[PDB]
Amino acid sequence: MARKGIILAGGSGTRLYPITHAVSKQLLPVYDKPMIYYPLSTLMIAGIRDVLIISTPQDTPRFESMLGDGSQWGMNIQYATQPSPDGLAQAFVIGRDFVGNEPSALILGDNIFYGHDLAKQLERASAKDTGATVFAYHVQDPERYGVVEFDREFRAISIEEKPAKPRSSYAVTGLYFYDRQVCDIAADIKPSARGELEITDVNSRYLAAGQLDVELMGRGYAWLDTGTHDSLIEAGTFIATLQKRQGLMVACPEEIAYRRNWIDAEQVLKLAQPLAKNAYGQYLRNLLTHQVA
Amino acid sequence: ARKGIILAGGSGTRLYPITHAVSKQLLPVYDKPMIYYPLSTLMIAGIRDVLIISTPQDTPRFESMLGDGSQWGMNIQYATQPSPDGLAQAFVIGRDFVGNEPSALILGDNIFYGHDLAKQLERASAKDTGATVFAYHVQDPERYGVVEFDREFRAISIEEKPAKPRSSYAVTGLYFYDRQVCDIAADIKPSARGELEITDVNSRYLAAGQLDVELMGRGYAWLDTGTHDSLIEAGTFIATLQKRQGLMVACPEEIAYRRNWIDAEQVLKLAQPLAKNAYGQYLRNLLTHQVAW
Amino acid sequence: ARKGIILAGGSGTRLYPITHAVSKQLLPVYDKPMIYYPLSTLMIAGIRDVLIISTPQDTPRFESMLGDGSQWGMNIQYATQPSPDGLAQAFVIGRDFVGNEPSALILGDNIFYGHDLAKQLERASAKDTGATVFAYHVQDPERYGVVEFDREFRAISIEEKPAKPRSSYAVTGLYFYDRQVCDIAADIKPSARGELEITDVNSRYLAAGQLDVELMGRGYAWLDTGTHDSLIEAGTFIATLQKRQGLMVACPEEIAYRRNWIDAEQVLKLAQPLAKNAYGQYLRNLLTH
Amino acid sequence: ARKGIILAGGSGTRLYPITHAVSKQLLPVYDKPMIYYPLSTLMIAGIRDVLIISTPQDTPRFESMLGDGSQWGMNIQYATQPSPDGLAQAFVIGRDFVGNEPSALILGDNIFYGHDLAKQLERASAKDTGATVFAYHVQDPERYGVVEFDREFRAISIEEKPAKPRSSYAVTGLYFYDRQVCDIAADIKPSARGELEITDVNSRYLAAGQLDVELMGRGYAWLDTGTHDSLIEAGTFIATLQKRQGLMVACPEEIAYRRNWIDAEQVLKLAQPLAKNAYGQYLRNLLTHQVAW
Ligand SMILES: Cc1cn([C@H]2C[C@H](O)[C@@H](COP(=O)(O)OP(=O)(O)O[C@H]3O[C@@H](C)[C@H](O)[C@@H](O)[C@H]3O)O2)c(=O)[nH]c1=O
Ligand SMILES: Cc1cn([C@H]2C[C@H](O)[C@@H](COP(=O)(O)OP(=O)(O)O[C@H]3O[C@@H](C)[C@H](O)[C@@H](O)[C@H]3O)O2)c(=O)[nH]c1=O
Ligand SMILES: Cc1cn([C@H]2C[C@H](O)[C@@H](COP(=O)(O)OP(=O)(O)O[C@H]3O[C@@H](C)[C@H](O)[C@@H](O)[C@H]3O)O2)c(=O)[nH]c1=O
Ligand SMILES: Cc1cn([C@H]2C[C@H](O)[C@@H](COP(=O)(O)OP(=O)(O)O[C@H]3O[C@@H](C)[C@H](O)[C@@H](O)[C@H]3O)O2)c(=O)[nH]c1=O
Ligand SMILES: O=c1ccn([C@H]2C[C@H](O)[C@@H](COP(=O)(O)O)O2)c(=O)[nH]1
Ligand SMILES: O=c1ccn([C@H]2C[C@H](O)[C@@H](COP(=O)(O)O)O2)c(=O)[nH]1
Ligand SMILES: O=c1ccn([C@H]2C[C@H](O)[C@@H](COP(=O)(O)O)O2)c(=O)[nH]1
Ligand SMILES: O=c1ccn([C@H]2C[C@H](O)[C@@H](COP(=O)(O)O)O2)c(=O)[nH]1
Repeated sequence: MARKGIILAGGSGTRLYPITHAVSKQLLPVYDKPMIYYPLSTLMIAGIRDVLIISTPQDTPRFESMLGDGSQWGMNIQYATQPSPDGLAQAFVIGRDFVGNEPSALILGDNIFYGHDLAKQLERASAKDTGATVFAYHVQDPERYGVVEFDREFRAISIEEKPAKPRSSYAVTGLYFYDRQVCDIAADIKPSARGELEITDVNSRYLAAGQLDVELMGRGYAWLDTGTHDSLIEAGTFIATLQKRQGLMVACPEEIAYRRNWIDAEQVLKLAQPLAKNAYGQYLRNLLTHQVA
Repeated sequence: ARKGIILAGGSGTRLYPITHAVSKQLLPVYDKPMIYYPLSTLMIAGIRDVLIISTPQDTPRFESMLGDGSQWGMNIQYATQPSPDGLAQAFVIGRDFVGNEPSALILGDNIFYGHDLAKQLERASAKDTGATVFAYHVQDPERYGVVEFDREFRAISIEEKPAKPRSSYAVTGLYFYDRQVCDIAADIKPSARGELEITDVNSRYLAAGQLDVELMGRGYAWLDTGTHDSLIEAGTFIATLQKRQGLMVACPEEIAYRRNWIDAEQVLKLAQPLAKNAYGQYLRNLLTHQVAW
Repeated sequence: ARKGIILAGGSGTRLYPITHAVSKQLLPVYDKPMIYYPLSTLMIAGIRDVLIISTPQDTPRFESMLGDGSQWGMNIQYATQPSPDGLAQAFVIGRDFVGNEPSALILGDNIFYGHDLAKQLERASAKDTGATVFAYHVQDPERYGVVEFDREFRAISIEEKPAKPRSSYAVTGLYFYDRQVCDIAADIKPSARGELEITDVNSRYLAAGQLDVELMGRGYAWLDTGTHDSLIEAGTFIATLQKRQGLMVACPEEIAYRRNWIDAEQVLKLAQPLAKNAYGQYLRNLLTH
Repeated sequence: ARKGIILAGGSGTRLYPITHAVSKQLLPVYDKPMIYYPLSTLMIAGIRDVLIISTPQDTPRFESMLGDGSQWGMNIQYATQPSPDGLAQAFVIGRDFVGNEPSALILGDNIFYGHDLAKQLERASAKDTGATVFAYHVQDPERYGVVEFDREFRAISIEEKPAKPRSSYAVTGLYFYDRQVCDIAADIKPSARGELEITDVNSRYLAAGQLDVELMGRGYAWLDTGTHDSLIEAGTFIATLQKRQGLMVACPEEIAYRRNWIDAEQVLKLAQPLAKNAYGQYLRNLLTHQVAW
């Protein structure tokens, strides 16, 4: 099974003006790499090799100049455009031909996922052939998101988009795994009062059918988005603290692709050669000697 | 029941002058004293009997902060180390406290954080013979006890601050031992740097084929606080998670409550003197807010 | 011969539990205890006689940290405040220490930093009569004494914690007084919030036409540490400056040395027990840099 | 009528990959693009005519970010530098722009902050003959032009990146020049490193007795952003001030408004499309604010 991945990295509004005035939010740094490296690496760790990047028409060339066609990482990366940010579920209209008759995953281009055993959880979700998987995460401001209502046993009862009175602090994260039904469901839902095709309508539909796994993503994980200037810089210092302590890089696509044998040592060296003087290139070269289990 | 020791003794003048009057483990890591973090790690391991070892002058300062632990359904006792003459002294000083039980040692300035930590601590705690240490990939392994690995799994050596570290895996400040450790610690002699070495304890188990090295993956944060910079970074790391989640790292009242070591009545009694501040409100919210555990 | 007071007493439980065992003003701001900063501010103002007021339980810890100040060519004395009953109580407790000299009060948790701070402190210390306070634009002025200005920006009134602040300018925690202040502090009565208010002291000088309210511009950092967030933010702020410059903010040995209160031999005696750490190396570099 | 040049050209690949995507000087420093900071420094010195020099690839990106400056009552023009062949090249590329007027050069990645900065820039800006540079005590002076001082602490020479620095005082990335500078730059010859050195430009003024070297005290922040660490630290530095004060560092609308380059009506036209975000709110409060003398 070849699950097809979608990174939605389109228009993010003007909350961060003026740092997003010229530059797309998802090309801005989180410490030492562009933001979009993080959700890209999350898909790679889930085993996904076919990725569609959806951005605004104005910014697609900027993303393409950054990531290419993915062949440098043994991946296939393609591009499509979203003229206005008219809903997350619109990804499954724009990306319908890319998805084909395959399972898929959607991730937001500004969402950072980090924590121990993340790969096992993403691999279990990626491997299921029917139904859907989303993740629930305790946050300070749940009213910003789709919010999960849980019974005493943490069985999911409902999902509401931006409720006035959140039923819990558990938000639906910006990562979704779907079987082959999702594109047709996306054709059946209707734009909401805020004028958007709602991923929450997709998700509540799977929940009503008894086909939604709502997985708790515990407090040991970091699920960060970067909605304010404070939380953007906080995500950067968070990554820096881990990397400097460990001598390991978070979300290095060459590392992940090499460890999964999507690229070999020769290809790692070819990527490192123009970067030999800087820290990223030296990190790539050090992959060929290093031992990590 | 496994008995825990927090070694919170003298740290020298490395951090002068912030440690001139006050012990390091009473200093803040963001919003709570440092020692709350290793204490909470022992509690997460299921350990309820804890010995605090500090300098004689600082014992009252720690006792005023933690008491006898009965407020958290624990038993906390105190012993002294006049001079920081080696980690293995925890099992000489703590010999009567350990008695004939299994034990664990944790450093008072070590912060462990990450998803599923409890499962790993419980697995180590469940061993009935041998010892368990945790290996963590760091930038500068020569600062620590270093694990050497063969091509496969096994750890084949541990070396204290080697000139040529045989790997990047540092032995963390958390150790689990069977009933042999107190006699082993009485049998070894101080090293060339004049200290009773936990590495020499661990090498005794290794030579007997009784040392398990549990890998602590890059998804975990293992932070210590050896410099002014790393001390303040540990604070900003905690702050990023807590501001994101609305959850507290290392709240002993929370952990004891969720484990049913204390009930809702006791939580309320602890919240009563703090009613106005954020910590008291956090304690109150434990009884009303739904949090998965 | 102005005499200084550092008010480093009970700060309540807002920062609980980091202040449960240890007093706020002994906690680190990056690489040194908080109280080093306001102490160094007094030193930069030229003040060599300092009274530290803390709770009864914490004076030994402050005394262990600073001693009698003779190591820096200063005189540091200690007094206690049983309950935190108002900033103006500093001049009741410290009345005998002040004597009939001019004085200055600074809060033990206030950090002042910026270019030409010394010149501004020297002008205030040089006033013969009256008082000087500093006004600083802040995000949350309602937490403080707030300055009301007339149309031409003269200070005309001050109110403690106003419901609707009349400006964004707070009175900082640094105050200069002539010989009137101790008798003024004995005359005021506790306010509705039950405290002897420094705003009442300052209002009396202002009502008499004897208060200079000096604007402290946005180029200065005036930091207190009222939240866990602002405590750590002050630390990263100091760290960025020090790591960039290779210079230390608020090193008392440095300040006493550059002011010739101690000589090169005294610096070396202070550095010798600190030889292994970075602070001792900084002291040694004072003689070479 | 002094004319300003912001040198914001090729920065190399030390910051790869965050500069693969975006030009360095468009990267965020907390809540605004890096280039806002040096732009505002020129504005505080009273300079209204600014030349931005960048790479050919990056000039369009700066243009979309800043326009022609008429929105701030300024005149902003653009020129290109195909190769980063030396700071002194700004006065070759920008020779026509300067004409026969005095000028100033600032680095596009340099942040200046501190009390009375305006008074010092105004003094430098008014000097009819000669040039003015700034000396600043730094940890690592060998990275820069280093000032040599005599016993009387008067400047004797400037060495570019000496192996053995004669002081800790570096020349900051801000320079004021008379009408000699454009001819002097065409006169100089490339150094052992194929670059036209501003240090050589400055030496000519010094040898002629026409260089003022002003000490910039430890109360000022002079920051550059040469590493991932120093880039993010510059952001946290700004954030601490702004959150404490409720004032923004380097808001060009604010500086231009207070200098009467634009009027209240113009500020409102700028705020209107930004009404929902924090920056627009800040512009609106300028018309109601009490912040003056
Ligand atoms: C709506 C939308 C957003 N985006 C981008 C902008 C942001 O970087 C990112 C999210 O934008 P928002 O306005 O916050 O989307 P949003 O308001 O729909 O937030 C979503 O957040 C998820 C985490 C929850 O699971 C959802 O239930 C929902 O709450 O996606 C697009 O590119 N296209 C779009 O159509
Ligand atoms: C030596 C010692 C330290 N300490 C405190 C001081 C610090 O807070 C903390 C660590 O002190 P150090 O000098 O760094 O110890 P250390 O130099 O012995 O380091 C140890 O570090 C562990 C992480 C490794 O697993 C060990 O193998 C070893 O490297 O423990 C005591 O309380 N008592 C002592 O006897
Ligand atoms: C009241 C009081 C405080 N303190 C300490 C506690 C804090 O560290 C510090 C300030 O305490 P607070 O309760 O915040 O004080 P406060 O509530 O009086 O705040 C003061 O702040 C100044 C900056 C203003 O200029 C004053 O006008 C006033 O607003 O002083 C004492 O040591 N003793 C006391 O009696
Ligand atoms: C050389 C050069 C740099 N730049 C950019 C790249 C950086 O963002 C910035 C500085 O470039 P560097 O390689 O560091 O140049 P540099 O090595 O000349 O550093 C300079 O630093 C100044 C602060 C000192 O006053 C000078 O004396 C000098 O030391 O300017 C250009 O745009 N064009 C150029 O030709
Ligand atoms: O009340 C609690 C529960 C957990 N943890 C810490 C222990 C581990 O570091 C991590 C557990 O994360 P999960 O296993 O819930 O994802 O959080 C706390 O500090 N307090
Ligand atoms: O090359 C890699 C491997 C893992 N991770 C991330 C994915 C998860 O967030 C975490 C995995 O940690 P462990 O499960 O190995 O502890 O690190 C990377 O960024 N790059
Ligand atoms: O030894 C010293 C000298 C100065 N400063 C502080 C006081 C002011 O905040 C600032 C003075 O800056 P300048 O006036 O020297 O630029 O530095 C110190 O902390 N220690
Ligand atoms: O609108 C303004 C005014 C000043 N400053 C900066 C320039 C100096 O770095 C400092 C001036 O502080 P004072 O000179 O007002 O103290 O603030 C700005 O960024 N924007």
